[PDB]
Amino acid sequence: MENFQKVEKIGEGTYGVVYKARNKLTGEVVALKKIVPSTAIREISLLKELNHPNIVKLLDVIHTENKLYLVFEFLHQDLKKFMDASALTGIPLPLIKSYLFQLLQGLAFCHSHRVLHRDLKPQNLLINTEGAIKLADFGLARAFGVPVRTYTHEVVTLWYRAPEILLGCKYYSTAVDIWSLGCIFAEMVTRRALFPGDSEIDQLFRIFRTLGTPDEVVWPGVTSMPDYKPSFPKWARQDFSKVVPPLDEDGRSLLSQMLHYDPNKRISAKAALAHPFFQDVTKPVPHLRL
Ligand SMILES: Clc1cccc(-c2cc(NCc3ccncc3)n3nccc3n2)c1Cl
Repeated sequence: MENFQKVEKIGEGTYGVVYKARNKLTGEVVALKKIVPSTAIREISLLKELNHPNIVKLLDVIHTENKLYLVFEFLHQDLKKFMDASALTGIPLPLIKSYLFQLLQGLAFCHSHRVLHRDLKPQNLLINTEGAIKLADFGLARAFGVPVRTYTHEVVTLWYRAPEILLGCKYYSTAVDIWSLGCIFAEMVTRRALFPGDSEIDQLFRIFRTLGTPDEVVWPGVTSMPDYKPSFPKWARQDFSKVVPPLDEDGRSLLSQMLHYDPNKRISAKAALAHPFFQDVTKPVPHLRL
């Protein structure tokens, strides 16, 4: 750590404080994250080779005095702040499309190596002045787990959590990240969180209120999941035209596939990249204020 000069505290992450820092050597500007069981060390070590343009680069791992620090490529802003800043007029559709397209490329790459994110949310989708967007903290969930509260006691959001996780599935798949991304896609379009749950049951019931209470027809096996209760109220499914106006038919079709209840039926990142919604995709340069 003596090799870094902390510039400023940028946030309180799930696992510890996050700082903008400078390498006292290469003068490099990086993000430094404070987080050790050998298993965690090995899992994180593997992430050093999981490199792709849409995945924030893991530069190094420092394990000293029995403390763990992760050094990442630095990006100036996150999607949460960009969305709040674009609340008045909303993010232009071409830019939402470009961001979704890029995030799907990031997921397709990691998923092809069987690595999941598991806790995708706007706060960990980072953007630069070139029109790129990247996934931060990929793979950390398997290495360290996803706690109920962060190190500073802040509630870890449930808003983007897949229903199979909420229903107690033990071995969820790469489909969980597609669900989260679909929730983020809808939020960029409407300028409001899709399912802003404030407890596990509120999260589930908000999902059911929009997509209908899942049953054996739409999700074979659902009634046998650990946290499924036959006493759940039965809500009817809303039309997507009501859920995400003014998204076009291509967008609504893709969203609806990203939010399928059955994880085995939910669209993959690779399939989503081939969807007609991306026919006219471009790479606009957003207006950033650093
Ligand atoms: Cl708290 C938290 C949670 C998840 C990811 C992050 C977080 C945020 C950024 N940059 C965005 C940013 C820059 C300056 N001030 C605020 C944000 N980065 N940049 C590389 C890793 C990283 N992780 C952070 Cl800070």
